[PDB]
Amino acid sequence: VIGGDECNINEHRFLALVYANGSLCGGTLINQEWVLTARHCDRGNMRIYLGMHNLKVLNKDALRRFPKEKYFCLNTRNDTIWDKDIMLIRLNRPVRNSAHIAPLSLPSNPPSVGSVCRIMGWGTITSPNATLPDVPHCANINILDYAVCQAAYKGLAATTLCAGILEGGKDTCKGDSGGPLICNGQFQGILSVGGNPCAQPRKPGIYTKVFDYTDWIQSIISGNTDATCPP
Ligand SMILES: *[C@@H]1O[C@H](CO)[C@@H](O)[C@H](O)[C@H]1NC(C)=O
Ligand SMILES: *[C@@H]1O[C@H](CO)[C@@H](O)[C@H](O)[C@H]1NC(C)=O
Ligand SMILES: *[C@H]1O[C@H](CO)[C@@H](O)[C@H](O)[C@H]1NC(C)=O
Ligand SMILES: [Cl-]
Repeated sequence: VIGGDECNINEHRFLALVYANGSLCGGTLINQEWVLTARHCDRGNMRIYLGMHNLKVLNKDALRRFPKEKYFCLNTRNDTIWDKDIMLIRLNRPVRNSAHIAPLSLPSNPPSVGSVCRIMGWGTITSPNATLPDVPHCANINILDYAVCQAAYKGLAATTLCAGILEGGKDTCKGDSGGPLICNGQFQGILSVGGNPCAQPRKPGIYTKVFDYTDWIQSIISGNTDATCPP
């Protein structure tokens, strides 16, 4: 996250730290056994950490988990960038609520353009040139008119939200992918892609629009037929 500050230690109890072969991502604990992240974060040998804040001062209740079930969309396009960038993972063992662990459930509605959203992650705090923080950084951004992202990014995937600061300065960045966009207290986005360098004017973040995936998520977890992702 560029342009933010250290998250409050208690404000991200649902935030998962996802490490995979040569890669850092975030994710979101949506219940006691399941995490949503970006499918592009699945780079192999995934380890998912819950209840983490400082990477160097381990919370007493921090936990390591592994994928036991893994789902993503099979109706993606190839002509848009990272279409349906979402992956639903069941953890190998559940995680109970604790000081630093609690799920964030599914949104009741998508967020209005203009909504203030929180972004967070352990991704780079500088762009260009990686500077990885020990603690997750957080910033407030806004849901932007989708046309802003359409203007910035030819080949933008559908089922996404455009979010950032129109003037730039605050943004997610490399390493924050998979992490949540929280607007009006609701889990609304999973960071997928955005401009590099990050935090550029009119080059916002593209977040998979969680609301659109509610039924898919529920179908998968509640017994899964061969559930289909939203078109
Ligand atoms: C889809 O496009 C990506 C680049 O956007 C490319 O890496 C990939 O090979 C394409 N899929 C096919 C047809 O192999
Ligand atoms: C880091 O990358 C960017 C260009 O991609 C630039 O600021 C710089 O030349 C590189 N290294 C540093 C820190 O000088
Ligand atoms: C890390 O992930 C890459 C790509 O998925 C894979 O080639 C490699 O085997 C993984 N690391 C190991 C040694 O398991
Ligand atoms: Cl599907």
